[PDB]
Amino acid sequence: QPSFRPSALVVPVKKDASTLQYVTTINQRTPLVSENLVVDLGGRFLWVDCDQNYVSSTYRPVRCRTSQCSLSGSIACGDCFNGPRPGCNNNTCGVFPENPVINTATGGEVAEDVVSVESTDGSSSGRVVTVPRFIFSCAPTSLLQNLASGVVGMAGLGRTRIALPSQFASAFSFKRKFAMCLSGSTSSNSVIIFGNDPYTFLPNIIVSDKTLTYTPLLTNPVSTSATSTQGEPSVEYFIGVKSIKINSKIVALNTSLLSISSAGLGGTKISTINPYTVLETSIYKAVTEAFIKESAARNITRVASVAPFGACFSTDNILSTRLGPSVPSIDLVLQSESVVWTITGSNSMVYINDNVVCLGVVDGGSNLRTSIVIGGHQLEDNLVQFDLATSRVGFSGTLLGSRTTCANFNFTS
Ligand SMILES: *[C@@H]1O[C@H](CO)[C@@H](O)[C@H](O)[C@H]1NC(C)=O
Ligand SMILES: *[C@@H]1O[C@H](CO)[C@@H](O)[C@H](O)[C@H]1NC(C)=O
Ligand SMILES: *[C@@H]1O[C@H](CO)[C@@H](O)[C@H](O)[C@H]1NC(C)=O
Ligand SMILES: *[C@@H]1O[C@H](CO)[C@@H](O)[C@H](O)[C@H]1NC(C)=O
Repeated sequence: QPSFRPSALVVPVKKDASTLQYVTTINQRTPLVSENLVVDLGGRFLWVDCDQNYVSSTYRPVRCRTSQCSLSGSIACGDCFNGPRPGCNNNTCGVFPENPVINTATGGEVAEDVVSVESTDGSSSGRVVTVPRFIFSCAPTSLLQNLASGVVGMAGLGRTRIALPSQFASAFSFKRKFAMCLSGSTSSNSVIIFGNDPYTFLPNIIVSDKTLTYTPLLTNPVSTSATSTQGEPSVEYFIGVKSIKINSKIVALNTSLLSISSAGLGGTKISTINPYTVLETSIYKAVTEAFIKESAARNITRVASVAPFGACFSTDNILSTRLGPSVPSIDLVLQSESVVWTITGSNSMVYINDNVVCLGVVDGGSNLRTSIVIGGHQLEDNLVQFDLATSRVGFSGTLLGSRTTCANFNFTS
């Protein structure tokens, strides 16, 4: 039959209750199997356990000195002193797959195999499409430590040619952009949509390049990975937060921490592997103290902290709103005073129980590589678009303002 090239792809994402990781699913191998993979926005590539329960007649090792090896970074050339199979081959290109949850990397072989996912028109699940020789990294079973039950690897979405967004765009000839719509649901799927906009969420809410607010995509010249070579830039997505307001009032910050130095320290990145936004200690202190004060001004009393949080509150006087609990707003001010990432109660707060709610940010310590890491809870129910062709990040704010959610995409497996 003819196989039409897609204009976009959709994969499901579901939050894991125990680990707070976001887990996607793709199909791979011959015969085709479903793979659950932890989403790593900042990861270099797809990596999978090739050592254990990996059977495929379409698997091919990527040899050293090939164009595929170059696409993967020409990091290493390896040999394996065990029997030949997926993950163990001679004269094979190597990389260092990383598990950022445990902050570990280890050597893995580069390989090709069939990857199959659903196309989309932006509104519903469509016909399946395939990349017959999708380049990925093998990894050992031990690298899976502390990942959600049932996963076999990680889906890296970072700024490399072989990461999912770029490799799908090149394979299918669509735009080098993707959109992530994470959910706090642990029972229902949300989505990542690779390729062209627009995106529809039930009932009829359109999110598109018209509706999104954009900010420049910045580059950190020093890697933020666990392994790297000298002179390698970060593959992560940075944005230029200049100031923070809480309840419309500036929270005074050390601005040198918000800039990215030539040594690669500072700035603001977006992460799916940190479940809560992580703040350098001085920023953490400033933000939490202002939030506590502004909360007290509306009769929301501070109560004992609940790990991992350091600013927790009684719910006695908190009103429920469409945009979440009625707590002080937090604005991350970007390239001008009129371009802001706004965090309403649905994204700022984490319920512990009926009586206690916490500000969902954590103290990352002092002398931290990245000063602000926008994490999973703060991404939920927001559509975030990463456009590598135009070097921009777009964001919707909470979809609750439009009476929809990220789990309201019309996805069918
Ligand atoms: C690689 O070559 C070495 C040395 O000849 C050999 O001992 C080993 O079995 C080989 N590994 C394979 C083919 O995966
Ligand atoms: C601000 O951050 C820089 C970078 O760490 C540091 O050198 C400086 O001492 C800090 N300033 C204040 C007022 O804490
Ligand atoms: C609420 O807090 C405000 C500001 O602190 C205070 O002036 C007011 O008395 C409080 N209202 C109560 C406790 O009903
Ligand atoms: C999902 O989209 C398909 C294609 O239009 C449609 O047939 C189906 O009824 C939709 N499902 C929901 C729940 O809207």
